[PDB]
Amino acid sequence: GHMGITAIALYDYQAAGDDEISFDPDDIITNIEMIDDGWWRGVCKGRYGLFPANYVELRQ
Repeated sequence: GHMGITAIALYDYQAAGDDEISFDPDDIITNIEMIDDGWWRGVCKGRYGLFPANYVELRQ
């Protein structure tokens, strides 16, 4: 519930900025906010930042 909008990573993403996050396939992204277009904001493994929307799959 307090995890908000959540998603499962499909592909490896390696952050390309300090404000970006990294994840591996099957990592979980939580507390997501579709702030801008194809760049969303959420938490993954203690890191809070931007990530590509087309790299993840929303849960439920």
